[PDB]
Amino acid sequence: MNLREKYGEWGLILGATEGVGKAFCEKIAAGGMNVVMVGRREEKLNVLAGEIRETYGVETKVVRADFSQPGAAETVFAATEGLDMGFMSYVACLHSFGKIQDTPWEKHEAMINVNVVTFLKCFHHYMRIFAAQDRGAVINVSSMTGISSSPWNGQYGAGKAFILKMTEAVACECEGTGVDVEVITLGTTLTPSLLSNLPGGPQGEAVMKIALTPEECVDEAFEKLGKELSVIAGQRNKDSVHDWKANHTEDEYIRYMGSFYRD
Amino acid sequence: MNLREKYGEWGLILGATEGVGKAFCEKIAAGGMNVVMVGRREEKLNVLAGEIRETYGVETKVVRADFSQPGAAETVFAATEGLDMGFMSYVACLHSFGKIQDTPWEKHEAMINVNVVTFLKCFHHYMRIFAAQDRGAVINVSSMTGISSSPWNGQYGAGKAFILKMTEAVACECEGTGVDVEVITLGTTLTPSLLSNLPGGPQGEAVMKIALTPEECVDEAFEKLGKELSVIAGQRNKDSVHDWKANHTEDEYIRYMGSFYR
Ligand SMILES: NC(=O)c1ccc[n+]([C@@H]2O[C@H](COP(=O)([O-])OP(=O)(O)OC[C@H]3O[C@@H](n4cnc5c(N)ncnc54)[C@H](OP(=O)(O)O)[C@@H]3O)[C@@H](O)[C@H]2O)c1
Ligand SMILES: NC(=O)c1ccc[n+]([C@@H]2O[C@H](COP(=O)([O-])OP(=O)(O)OC[C@H]3O[C@@H](n4cnc5c(N)ncnc54)[C@H](OP(=O)(O)O)[C@@H]3O)[C@@H](O)[C@H]2O)c1
Repeated sequence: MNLREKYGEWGLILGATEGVGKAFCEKIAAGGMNVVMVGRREEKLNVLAGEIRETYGVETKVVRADFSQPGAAETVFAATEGLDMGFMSYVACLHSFGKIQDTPWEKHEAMINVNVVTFLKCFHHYMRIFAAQDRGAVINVSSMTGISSSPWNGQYGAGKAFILKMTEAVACECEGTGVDVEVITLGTTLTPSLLSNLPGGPQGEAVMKIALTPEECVDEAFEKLGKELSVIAGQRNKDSVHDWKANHTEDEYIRYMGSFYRD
Repeated sequence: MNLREKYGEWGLILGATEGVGKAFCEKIAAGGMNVVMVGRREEKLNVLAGEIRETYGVETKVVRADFSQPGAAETVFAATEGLDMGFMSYVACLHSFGKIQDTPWEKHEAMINVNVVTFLKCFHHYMRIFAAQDRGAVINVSSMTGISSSPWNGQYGAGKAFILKMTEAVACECEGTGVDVEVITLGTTLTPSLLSNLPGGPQGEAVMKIALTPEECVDEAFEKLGKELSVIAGQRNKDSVHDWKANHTEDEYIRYMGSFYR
């Protein structure tokens, strides 16, 4: 759970405001890092930043940026220049319900920006930094849809797959070096986004009981940092992926993922 | 009065490791029953068994068996010798996408074993036990495809319909006895991968009003045990099946199921 001496003074949470991003901010601060917190809700980030400073006694820097827009990465670069950087996590995602043809191009472009372009610009920039000082850590967040595909939300699984395989490559590249990289692939996790799908009564409560908390996802990711390259958070999600991979065709998995919308 | 007290010491979950089987294990344990958990993934069953014992304070027993293989049922029979049995649930299902001619006989034989032969061997054996002691319960699991049929995966519906109509018959036989039998027919069930493809919504909410968690399926089954013989889990699934049954022909339903493939 220690980060500051091993990796660096400051860690950067790209999509920090709530949910998994907030859990990352608390976790790195508990590990001795000062926190650069990036997100769209500047006021909410300021409130979080104050809680982090109070609870953990580290410094904070709030950066307002929207990863769906061109130049979001470059704004973050400017805001961190001069800091001793030790950690990055790409947490934000964007998805949008619809068949490929039913989603407008401007929405497709936004998803390319959040899940691919902003992602990679950040990953490249901070890897240049970490690799050059031979110390640093990256934990990027992927999704089980990056493994399964996401019918009726296609670009979501696509962009999370890009994150997954780019981070797996880099993780293997960093073994034996002072930089430690990992991708952690989430399933259902108790963030506001998730909670938005849940009807009030037992129809929602049943899901609460099988979802993971953001804290446990983050704790597992740090436990395995530097030892495992590609981790699926929670035993149940790991086992599920293995079962699909070992015992089913690719098409069986894909058709199963379409269950809500077809038969 | 709890399940243990009403039916017996041990329940047997045939296909226990995840999904609806896992939910049956947890549910009977919540009712005070000890759990015999049967499935292929032995180390995963051990983990689950540990969690159940810790959470609910009942005893557990893990049995490794593969219901696609001849001799699987006999392995389970041997494993429960001497236990006071009060419950059984057949949950395991095997299906394999393909037109009939494109699926090899060896896979067809495996499906017969899981959905029909191992199913009936176990149902017969434990009904002979339950009926002799005049005490026990059985909840078997079927699928919507047992109602609709499943073009391009014919044995799924076929096997699920065998389970459905067998269990319905026996459920009628067992009214007026100390054995309580029910079949529950399931639609879309929220398993770990499927859950992670929620749209956010409220398209997400809309999906969740129809799709059930395993826990919800099992809660409804126990709520209706000894009261209803054949249940369709979930209110919206009930509405859908009624609409199909009342306002469409059989061929319209089949052709809807086949309209995804070509
Ligand atoms: N929750 C789940 O069940 C689930 C399931 C599978 C995978 N995941 C993965 O977990 C991660 C978190 O996703 P989540 O949906 O649960 O949200 P989350 O943890 O709340 O995301 C953290 C924060 O990132 C920020 N963010 C989102 N879009 C952004 C943008 N364009 N620019 C800057 N910041 C942005 C949001 O705050 P602002 O609104 O203030 O910007 C959000 O609170 C994703 O990588 C996702 O693929 C989650
Ligand atoms: N829940 C998941 O993570 C998961 C993963 C892959 C696929 N699926 C899909 O979801 C459905 C299966 O759901 P499910 O696994 O969640 O639970 P389920 O249908 O409630 O089945 C309960 C359990 O029965 C066991 N079983 C299946 N075949 C068996 C056999 N031949 N002998 C003995 N036990 C057997 C399986 O565990 P063992 O494998 O340990 O035998 C399975 O977990 C299928 O349509 C499958 O395509 C789900």
